[PDB]
Amino acid sequence: SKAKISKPAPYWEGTAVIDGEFKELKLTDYRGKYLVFFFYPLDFTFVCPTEIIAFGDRLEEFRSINTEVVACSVDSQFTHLAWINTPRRQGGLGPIRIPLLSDLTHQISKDYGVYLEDSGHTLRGLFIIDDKGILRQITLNDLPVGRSVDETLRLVQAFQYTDKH
Amino acid sequence: SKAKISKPAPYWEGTAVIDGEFKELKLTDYRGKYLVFFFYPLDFTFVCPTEIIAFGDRLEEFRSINTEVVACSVDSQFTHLAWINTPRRQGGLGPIRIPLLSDLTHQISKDYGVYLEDSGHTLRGLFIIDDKGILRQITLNDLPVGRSVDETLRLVQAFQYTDKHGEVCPAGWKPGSETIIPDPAGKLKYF
Amino acid sequence: LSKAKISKPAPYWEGTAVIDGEFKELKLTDYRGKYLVFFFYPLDFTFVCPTEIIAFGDRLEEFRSINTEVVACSVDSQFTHLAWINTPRRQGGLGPIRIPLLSDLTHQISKDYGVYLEDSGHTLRGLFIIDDKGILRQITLNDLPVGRSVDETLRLVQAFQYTDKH
Amino acid sequence: LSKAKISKPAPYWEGTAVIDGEFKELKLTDYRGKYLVFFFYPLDFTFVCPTEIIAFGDRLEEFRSINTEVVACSVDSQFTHLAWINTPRRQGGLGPIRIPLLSDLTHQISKDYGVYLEDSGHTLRGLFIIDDKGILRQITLNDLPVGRSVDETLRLVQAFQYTDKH
Amino acid sequence: LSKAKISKPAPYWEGTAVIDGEFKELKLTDYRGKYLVFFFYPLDFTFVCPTEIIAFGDRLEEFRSINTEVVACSVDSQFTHLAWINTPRRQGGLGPIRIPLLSDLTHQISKDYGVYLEDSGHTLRGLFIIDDKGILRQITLNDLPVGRSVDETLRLVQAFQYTDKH
Amino acid sequence: LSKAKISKPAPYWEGTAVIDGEFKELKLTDYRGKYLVFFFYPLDFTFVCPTEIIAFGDRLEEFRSINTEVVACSVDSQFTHLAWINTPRRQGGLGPIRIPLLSDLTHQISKDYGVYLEDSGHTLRGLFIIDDKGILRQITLNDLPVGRSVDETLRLVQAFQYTDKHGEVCPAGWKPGSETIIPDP
Amino acid sequence: SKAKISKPAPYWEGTAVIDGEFKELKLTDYRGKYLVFFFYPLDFTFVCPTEIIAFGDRLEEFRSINTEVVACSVDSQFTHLAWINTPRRQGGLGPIRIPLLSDLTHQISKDYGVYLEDSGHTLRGLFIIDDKGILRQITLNDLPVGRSVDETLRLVQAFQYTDKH
Amino acid sequence: SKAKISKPAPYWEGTAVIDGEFKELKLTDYRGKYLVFFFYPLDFTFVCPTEIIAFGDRLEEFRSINTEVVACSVDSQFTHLAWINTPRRQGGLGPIRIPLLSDLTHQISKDYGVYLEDSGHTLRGLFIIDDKGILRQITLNDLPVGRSVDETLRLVQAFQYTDKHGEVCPAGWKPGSETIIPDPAGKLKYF
Amino acid sequence: LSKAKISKPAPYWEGTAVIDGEFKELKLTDYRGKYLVFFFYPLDFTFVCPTEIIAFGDRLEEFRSINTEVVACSVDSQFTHLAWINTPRRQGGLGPIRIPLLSDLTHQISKDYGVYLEDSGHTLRGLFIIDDKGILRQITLNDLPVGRSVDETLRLVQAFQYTDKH
Amino acid sequence: LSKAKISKPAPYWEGTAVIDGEFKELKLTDYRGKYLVFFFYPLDFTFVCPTEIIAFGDRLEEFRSINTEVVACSVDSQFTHLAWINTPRRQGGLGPIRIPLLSDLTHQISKDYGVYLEDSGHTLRGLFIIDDKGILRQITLNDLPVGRSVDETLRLVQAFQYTDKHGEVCPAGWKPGSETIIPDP
Repeated sequence: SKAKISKPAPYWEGTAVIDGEFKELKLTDYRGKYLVFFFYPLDFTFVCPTEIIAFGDRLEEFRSINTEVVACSVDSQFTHLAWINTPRRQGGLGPIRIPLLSDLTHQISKDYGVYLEDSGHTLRGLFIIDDKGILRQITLNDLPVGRSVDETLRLVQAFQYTDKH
Repeated sequence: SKAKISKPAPYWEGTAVIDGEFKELKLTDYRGKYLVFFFYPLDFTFVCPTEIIAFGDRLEEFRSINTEVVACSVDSQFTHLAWINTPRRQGGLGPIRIPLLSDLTHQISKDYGVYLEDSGHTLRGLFIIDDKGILRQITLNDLPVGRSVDETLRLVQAFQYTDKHGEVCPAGWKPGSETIIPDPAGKLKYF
Repeated sequence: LSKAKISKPAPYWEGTAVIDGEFKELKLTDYRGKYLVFFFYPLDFTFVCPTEIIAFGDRLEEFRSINTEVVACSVDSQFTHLAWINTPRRQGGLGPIRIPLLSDLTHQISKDYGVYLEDSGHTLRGLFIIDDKGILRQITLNDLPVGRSVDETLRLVQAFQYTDKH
Repeated sequence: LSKAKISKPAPYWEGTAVIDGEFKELKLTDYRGKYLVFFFYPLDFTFVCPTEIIAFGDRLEEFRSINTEVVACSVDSQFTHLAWINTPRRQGGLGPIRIPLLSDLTHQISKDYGVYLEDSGHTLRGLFIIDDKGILRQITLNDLPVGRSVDETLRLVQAFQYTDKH
Repeated sequence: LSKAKISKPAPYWEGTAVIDGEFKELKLTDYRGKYLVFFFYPLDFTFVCPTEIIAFGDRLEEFRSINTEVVACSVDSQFTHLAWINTPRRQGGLGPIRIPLLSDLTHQISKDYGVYLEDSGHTLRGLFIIDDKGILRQITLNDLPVGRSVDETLRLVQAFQYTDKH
Repeated sequence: LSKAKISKPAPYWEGTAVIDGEFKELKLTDYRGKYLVFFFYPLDFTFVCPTEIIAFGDRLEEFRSINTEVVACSVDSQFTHLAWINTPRRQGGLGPIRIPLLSDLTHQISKDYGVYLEDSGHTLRGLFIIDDKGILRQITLNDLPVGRSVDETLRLVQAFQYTDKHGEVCPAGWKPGSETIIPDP
Repeated sequence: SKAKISKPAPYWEGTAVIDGEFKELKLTDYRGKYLVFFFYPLDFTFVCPTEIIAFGDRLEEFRSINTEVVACSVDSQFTHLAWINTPRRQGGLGPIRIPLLSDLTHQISKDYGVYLEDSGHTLRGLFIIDDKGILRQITLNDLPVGRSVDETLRLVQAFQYTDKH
Repeated sequence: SKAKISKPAPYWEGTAVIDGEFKELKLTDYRGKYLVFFFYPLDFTFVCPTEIIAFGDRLEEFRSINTEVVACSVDSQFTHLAWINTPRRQGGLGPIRIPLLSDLTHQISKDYGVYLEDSGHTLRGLFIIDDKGILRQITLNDLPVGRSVDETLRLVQAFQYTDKHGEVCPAGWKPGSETIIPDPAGKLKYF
Repeated sequence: LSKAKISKPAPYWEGTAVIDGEFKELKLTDYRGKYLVFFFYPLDFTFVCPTEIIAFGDRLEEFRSINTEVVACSVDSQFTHLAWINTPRRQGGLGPIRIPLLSDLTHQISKDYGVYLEDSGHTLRGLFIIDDKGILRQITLNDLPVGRSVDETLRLVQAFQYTDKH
Repeated sequence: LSKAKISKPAPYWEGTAVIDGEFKELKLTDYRGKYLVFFFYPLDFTFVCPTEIIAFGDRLEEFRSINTEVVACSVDSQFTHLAWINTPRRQGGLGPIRIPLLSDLTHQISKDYGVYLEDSGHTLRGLFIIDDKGILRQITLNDLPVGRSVDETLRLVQAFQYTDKHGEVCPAGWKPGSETIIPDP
């Protein structure tokens, strides 16, 4: 893993589905803003949808504090798009306001230390990157357990508070 | 760093201050129970010990769910005891129910990947270890920002739940929330 | 590095496949005693219609009548495979299909067969004819834009079985 | 080790070929600007009739009409190649032939293309489709007993040229 | 390993020290032009350690009047050093002290002076006498149970200054 | 490297010493059961008076009365040691002496104790205190110009023996009869 | 090269054309007899035929002194057979009484130090192996120049003479 | 061993006895001419020096074709001179026209791959080197068996022929014999 | 490198020597129970070499009468040694001699005794005195232009036998 | 390894010697332009009389009359050398001596000349003859019990100087005036 707290967050780049289109997306696109960068195991599964939806549905609570959110898994951009176009009824994402980054090669997952060699996908990893691109926080969950939008919010606010004061 | 989620937590042992006394403490002493194992940077700094006290005050909430808590820093056991014997009034800890593990050699810190080579102490790292001694959760904070007892409680409850019923826990899940059946078909009963 | 060598035993593989809507464990050795056509395709859910997977599934009986099974594989998860199968052909989906779809999430199978694209994170179009003793007899590698011929695969299989016999 | 990788430049080769009864130097680069079907066969003067070399030579115009050349290669010397060509088809010879026969005496070409059999000292049946920019587009490797199809090679070439264009 | 060698420049150090109740950055080079008695002790809130530090502190003028300073050091943080100083001698604290207490939290300085105990995570009782030119002249290492002597130290400093001169 | 590490077994040595004017084989292990003050000095026969060897020799009974022996060592041969001892103190010689003079001709002992000066071919002034169990307790290294103190050496031996016996640790300057501390909070 | 005078001749084995048939042939098949073992560049060439024919046509002069002769090149056994079935008129060998060993893999040529890396075939190399399998003589010619049956005969006779006396 | 057919012959230099005198001799001294360079095992043995004498007696046959001859062994130049000064009657060489190169260091022998590590001298090795200093022919004999001047003459003539006319020489070829045109077509005019 | 070390067993040697006109195999161990003066000289048919060998040969009884033998050695073959012996002293030969002349054609012995000159292909003038127990006691190495002395050698042998005894 | 190789430059050395009772820095290069007899002996102050150092000292003028100097060396310190020289021959001492006694305290010189005995910490008896150009011409190594000969040393120096001058080589036993050989057939 290249991910070290208080060091620049490992650079990434790749294709994301953004508002239903394929776009190239870079970590550096987010300079000036805080970024919640998180990995989830696999599209068309179970815990991964709920926590992606929670974040998307509450996106304004981040954007209103100069914070953006990006989600990532090892699935392809085509699978991401198919998942978005799958209605929440059938366990899809439905439309989403958060970019879904594809880590097909696994390079990004490995740089961030969240790749599972034995499974071929990531664990539940979340990274808080500040506006200068420095990594400030790392949350790694074993697969069965989702993350909390409220705890994330609290942490972003705390770093912004201690940044200032 | 030997700490890997879903592998056995890196073994450790050392001197801890427990109820005012020096006691030898081992990771294996906690087999059978969940363990919240966390590091904080330094004794005796100018910031009020809000997090260690918060875990100390709410310790019964963890014990009611088969969970113990252990705190650790690179300070000596002697410094730990001195800090405890210092009134909260003056930045001390005052009495405390949670053992304070000493990591003078830095070995434990390095094994958990929380040691800061440039500073000579740890960042704020917390680890949730299950009753079979498997590591389930890693939270690493930059120095300025403290940890939440509630969030820690939520995570411990969620792991114990999914241990038991297998069903997986959605984002935000607290006790009493809807869970998911980990099946492409069974998942519909939730979505 | 690639372990696939003609007239040597085909590189062993195992993983999760989707067979008739369900997740099943599948191994190379499950096909001992039969010829196996083992082929890789890049990705589920792309905008190019699944002509070849369907062509094979539609003509599967021409294979089973000559003691030959067919298996398809990509780097997609078994969950994606299922979702694709459960998407109507109308919308680029696969629809029901009679061929197992094997998941190579870890990329280990793709690497062993030398079909993995390090730069792209999926495979090219590789097809392998494995005999009933588990020996690799044929290797066909296509650059992405160009599909494979069921008729050619049939001809090759029949040919190998003929020269096996006479 | 093999240097042949799809969507990379085909491994460079050079040597002596027999072209229309004569010895000529020949290089991969001589075919820049054209598609090239480059194929290996085991050995001259064996007791199995030269069905495939002849099939290609007989249908060579179907290739030249789509900007495609054909080259055949084995580990035999150019002298053996010539002697084979100068042997009547009646007696297993090749007879006159319109395809260059390239000699790979040093085995270096066979190794670079990953078709050499260390144990046997000749190659298997390998065929390679190289595009007009010298990029490798297709790899077909057959175990010895089974030949190649001119129709399939045509279909593949046309297909690559189509997707090049559209 | 230890960089501390008699008759060679003393291993450079720098770090945070508590000086008259405040955190100051302190370097070995701040002592050029003066003799320096630089000594390590194990841990704050321990037993011999206070008594040795108190003795050197209380008799500091006997050093300063021969152009000699004194610095003490342990692996304790500067926050622990300051808390110890603000502990009344009654309760085993240092009480106010005139000698800087250097912090070696990273262990780098202890290791450079060869006094660190890998097994225990703190130093033994090492004392070093460094001349005004920055040259190490004397090394004294005691096992933990036994304290050093101000009188012996004074005698040594005087002996060196005398032989320097005559 | 130097093998001398405090609270580890002192590096084994053996060699020929001059003892009461005779050549004797001497081993570090010969001193088990007693404390040993083992010290190096540079060279026999220089133009600086042998103040420190004589001082230890003259006061040997204070060491012996506390179960403690003394051995001196330099890189000189045993023949040079003997010649020096047979030279009258009047003429810089040692005169008779009660302390063994161990010869370290091969330089191995000096190297093992990390007192050897590679550029000079002799040792600096090093003194080592070894307990009854063969464990190194104390290392004193002096640059060449400055000698050692019998009183300080006596105090250290007494202190280590006191702490061996009572555990209680010895404060700065502690001498026999002074206040000690129970290593307990 | 493994070929050293007064050491056992490097072991070889391979397929030869013997009286128009393919046979497996081993160096050890010749124990009890002297062996003239020689390499020539390529079938369907120029100097190689004449010196093979000279040896074959004078084979009795070797067999009458307990000596056998084997020829070798990198050509395949199929090319050897085609060459034999090519009439001397057209530069073939015509029928031949000497085995033609195939060194398709080049292992034999390399063991004997006669392989030409740059050309893919051997130079003109001749080895005299005694009846105990010890190498006694080595003759290496650059490609333009044939060997002499008379000189070979003289050498075999000399070794047999000095063996005895 | 650095001797490879169709590569430049391994360079050498040393002291040779030439017409009773000690002379420094170099391989490069023979550029422009063919060189027959041969090794024999030892001076002064109980076997009559039939081969060195045979080359000495027939030396004019080589010089008439732009070819020199040099013999070499591991013996010193002093032993070489002594051997020459010994009457053929008594196993000596008696006077001789061919230089005798000394290889005391064994370097030259090792470079030509003729040195016998177990014996400390060479086997019987002969080397034919052309006028451009390229090695054309290597003949290695076990100790018991001598070399033929006629065969050496034949080989030198054949190389000079094929150098000149390119046409290749068939087995047994002596001057005046049929040669072959090195072409799949031109070869018929011979066969 | 040289294995010859004073007070250690002399490096074992063996080889062919000319002894009274005949070739005999000779080993260092053939001399156990006696002192051995073992010396090297450069080359047969040279200059100082004969004179030194002649002197030791002519005065051999002075060695044998103190239970000491003498062996000489050069890199010359045994055939050269014998031819040299059969050369009249007039013509610079040795003439008949009573000392074995060991041959070191392979250079192995010279190298073991550290007397070989890589540059020249022969030895310098090295002399070794070996006791009756096979222990090397003395080494004398001279540059080529200067010969050894029988008297000095005798004196040394006598000195060693005397100190051995008393 | 030993760096002493015949017909190669003698291994450079420098150090402190006692010369006419004074400490002087001495370098091998100080002897360029003259032959040098450089020899090692084991130890100062033993119970075997200094026969060979005295013999060389007593006969020094025979060396000096042929452009040849002599230096003796042991691993002893220069202070020990001085004490030994100041000890009367009566008492095993050296008494005054005309030959420099070079000190090899660090053992480097002894090691460079391959005369050092690792197990003993001193040298065997080695003698080296170095010409005016710094080239080593002769090596004589004796086991400890047996001393060296001034006459033999004189003969070797004379021989090397003769051959230097006339080329003609010197036969066995050659002394000044004896028959020599023109190195020509």
